[PDB]
Amino acid sequence: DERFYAEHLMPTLQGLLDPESAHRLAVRFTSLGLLPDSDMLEVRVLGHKFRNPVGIAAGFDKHGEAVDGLYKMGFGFVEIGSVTPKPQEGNPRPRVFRLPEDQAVINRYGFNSHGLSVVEHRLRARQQKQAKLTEDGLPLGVNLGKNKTSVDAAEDYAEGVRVLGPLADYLVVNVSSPKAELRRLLTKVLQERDGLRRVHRPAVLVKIAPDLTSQDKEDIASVVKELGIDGLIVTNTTVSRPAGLQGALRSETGGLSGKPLRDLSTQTIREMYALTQGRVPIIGVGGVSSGQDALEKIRAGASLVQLYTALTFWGPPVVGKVKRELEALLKEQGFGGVTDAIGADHRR
Ligand SMILES: Cc1cc2nc3c(=O)[nH]c(=O)nc-3n(C[C@H](O)[C@H](O)[C@H](O)COP(=O)(O)O)c2cc1C
Ligand SMILES: Cc1c(C(=O)Nc2c(F)c(F)c(-c3ccccc3)c(F)c2F)c(O)nn1C
Ligand SMILES: O=C(O)c1cc(=O)[nH]c(=O)[nH]1
Ligand SMILES: [Cl-]
Ligand SMILES: [Cl-]
Ligand SMILES: [Cl-]
Repeated sequence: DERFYAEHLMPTLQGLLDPESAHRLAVRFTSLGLLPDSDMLEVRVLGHKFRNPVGIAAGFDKHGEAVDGLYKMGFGFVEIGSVTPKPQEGNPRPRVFRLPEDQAVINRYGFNSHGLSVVEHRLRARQQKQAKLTEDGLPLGVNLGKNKTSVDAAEDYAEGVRVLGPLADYLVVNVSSPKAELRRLLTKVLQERDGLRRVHRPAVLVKIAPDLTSQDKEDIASVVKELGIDGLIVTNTTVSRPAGLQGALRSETGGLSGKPLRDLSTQTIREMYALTQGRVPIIGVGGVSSGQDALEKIRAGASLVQLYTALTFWGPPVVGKVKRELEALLKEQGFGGVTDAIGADHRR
């Protein structure tokens, strides 16, 4: 199955369809269930149980259309979004580009979004089914964005907390799509979160870019610890273009994802974990396509990982591949389970 998808099915789909069409078709098949975990992999973090540490990253299911199909694919948690307060169309097409020679993607969707109300009703339609999933170790995250024309960014995020916070196990404030300002924004987000009833009160995480200065990262770490933010997601796509990219489309505007981002992300995880003294959970994301990629991020300080771009090259079988390879490496390196490996590089 893994070799069939990787060598025949996916490159044939890649040859027939532009990338955005292929993505919409993938969302449709996934939402319909048309698709091909040991105790070692279980993680307790963010007030929840995660049956395995491999999640689908924000951007694949922007509108909350495919959540149950994504669990069926084998992900330990699903993050939907980003969702903006009002519906908006995003940038003109084409707005996403494959770099097959680099195992990379560049995108400038621009927060195309069905908007909070539509996503609210979509998640309400399965709210009790989610409550059982979460209880069974399959939590749901909701990533919040802001409309293009908004004047008050904090009020857009506050709206998302009030509308989708009650349906989420965790919320993501994505201030990273391609110090006192951040403190102001996050104080307002956390106040809105704390005003939700306890059974409907999610964890709040901040998702950051890999393109931050050292000053930026220091200031983020300080605010996150000061305010009691529950976690970090590290990282979004990069607006850098590392030397060595071969794809003809490498100079398209947008955020770069996939293998060229991987170690830039891992190093950002490493720094943020050290700057927060290992006390702030990190979801690590960027260029994960194997168990080794996942364990490097875990050893660098991630309690959980996500992927997206690998799914677009290798198809659904990549999820089970990453999990199988991660379990094998954990045993080889003598860890009793994922939990013991979190942050392990910092104890050498
Ligand atoms: C097509 C595409 C769309 C994305 N949209 C978003 C988004 O709406 N919100 C967000 O926080 N990140 C989004 N991302 C970033 C991913 O969540 C992730 O941080 C990044 O792609 C690195 O992971 P990867 O290398 O495994 O793809 C998007 C990524 C891609 C490739
Ligand atoms: C976002 C994206 C995809 C994408 O998502 N492709 C894709 C996928 F991510 C899938 F997961 C499947 C799939 C295959 C079988 C069953 C269910 C889903 C698929 F066909 C796909 F094209 C792609 O090829 N390019 N870009 C930018
Ligand atoms: O354009 C988008 O919607 C988008 C792209 C991306 O790479 N990251 C993000 O947060 N939003
Ligand atoms: Cl459009
Ligand atoms: Cl393309
Ligand atoms: Cl509710």
